[PDB]
Amino acid sequence: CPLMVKVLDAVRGSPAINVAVHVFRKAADDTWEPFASGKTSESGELHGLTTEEEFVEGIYKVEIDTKSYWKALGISPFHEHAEVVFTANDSGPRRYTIAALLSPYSYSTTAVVTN
Amino acid sequence: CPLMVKVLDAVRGSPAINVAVHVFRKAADDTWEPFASGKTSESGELHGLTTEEEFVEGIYKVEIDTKSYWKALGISPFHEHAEVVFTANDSGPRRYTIAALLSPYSYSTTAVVTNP
Amino acid sequence: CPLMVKVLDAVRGSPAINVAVHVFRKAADDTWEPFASGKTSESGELHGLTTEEEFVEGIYKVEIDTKSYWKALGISPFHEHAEVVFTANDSGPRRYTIAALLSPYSYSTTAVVTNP
Amino acid sequence: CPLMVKVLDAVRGSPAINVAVHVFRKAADDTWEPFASGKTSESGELHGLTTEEEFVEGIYKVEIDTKSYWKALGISPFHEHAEVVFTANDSGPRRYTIAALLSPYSYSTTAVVTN
Ligand SMILES: Oc1cccc(-c2nnc(-c3cc(Cl)c(O)c(Cl)c3)o2)c1
Ligand SMILES: Oc1cccc(-c2nnc(-c3cc(Cl)c(O)c(Cl)c3)o2)c1
Repeated sequence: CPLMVKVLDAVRGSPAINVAVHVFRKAADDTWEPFASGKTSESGELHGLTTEEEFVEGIYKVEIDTKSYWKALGISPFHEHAEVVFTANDSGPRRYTIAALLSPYSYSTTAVVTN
Repeated sequence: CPLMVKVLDAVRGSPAINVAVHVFRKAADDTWEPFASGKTSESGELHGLTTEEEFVEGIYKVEIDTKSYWKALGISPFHEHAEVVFTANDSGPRRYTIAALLSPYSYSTTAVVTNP
Repeated sequence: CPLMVKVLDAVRGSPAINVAVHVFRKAADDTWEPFASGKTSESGELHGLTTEEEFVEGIYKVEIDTKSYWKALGISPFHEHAEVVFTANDSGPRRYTIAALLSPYSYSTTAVVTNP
Repeated sequence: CPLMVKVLDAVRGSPAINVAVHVFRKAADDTWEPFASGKTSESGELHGLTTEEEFVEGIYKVEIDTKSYWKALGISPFHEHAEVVFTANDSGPRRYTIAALLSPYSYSTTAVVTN
């Protein structure tokens, strides 16, 4: 597992559970091709998206479906989704965690890249 | 006035100056049409992107070119850009400020929405 | 002018209005002496806390009364307050903006420091 | 372990390792009494601060020594420390994670409170 997504809820102080997450890889023609997807677990985490063999250098987009998450909690949100776009680089550490902290009108995101 | 972008640098403790920003609007065919663009000033603010007439209802994407910002400063950052995607003006005209706070491996973004 | 506090609400997408703020300065005996206080306006800003003369070098604590804010809105938040502690004016006078973005279980804070 | 502290580095995209963390409990006379302390691990985490028996309701302060952290990396920071002040409440979930994401002139903090 070289890619992991962690989502937190700043309103309830909890993991953000059952959030849909879609990962795309940028194609040669600049379009976004589907790469991996899933829903966050009870811990707010989504493991098992890809493998080392599949996760080659390139530009990836992680789309977190925040709007559906907030609406399922009965809350009106601002964003359609949260988007995290980055280059995977073999020169740096091998494990990427993309973390996001969600509020209705705001989000924060960070990358934790380790070996 | 109807749309304003403010960025800030969390490393320097300063406005993020000269940050390029591209705004897109989702067209009827579901592509992202270029809507407006500009650069942040010495105050980290970008005014004058659009007008009340042209800023109709729709789904908008504000792309803040964070990589270009950090690379112009000689720093190798993580993200390509920060993208802020939202429906606007669906209950009539509002004024939107999209703010972002940048670090090399992280960013925060918020919206301030006001009704004139 | 030398010290300004801006808060924002990440739930509402608005300025955080009527937020109480207490500033302290570390005294020679290492206690926190009251320095100034005030409330954010309808814009989420708090101006007029101090003067260039009185805002001397020192270690300052800006306490933003987030619990009182959320409880006045009928919400039970996690934190008591947000505390921002920093050395100021140690290389001569600067202008400081302390900003905070509030959620019930979280907050972000940043500083914008400028040299007049 | 009912209390855990996690610290991340937004400049390097990493755990914040070897950060000193002090926890205080508010006494009856409104002073802060030392409660627990330690240094974050290689994963940016500090476990083992307290036990269920010791961690009674009350107001706690977690002080994260961000200034020393940044200076040890050769970076000039703004804050003296980051401070997280909260009430432990038995009515809510039993496990508290206090997370902080550090930059030189900024920090973010959240609480993840679960059962
Ligand atoms: O709508 C406005 C207008 C002028 C200033 C600001 C602003 N100042 N600081 C922020 C700010 C602060 C933190 Cl701590 C954040 O995490 C984010 Cl996203 C924005 O936004 C926001
Ligand atoms: O409880 C955990 C366990 C593992 C990782 C995290 C975590 N990772 N990132 C954060 C995080 C991210 C952002 Cl954008 C934030 O503003 C904050 Cl305060 C924490 O928290 C939090």
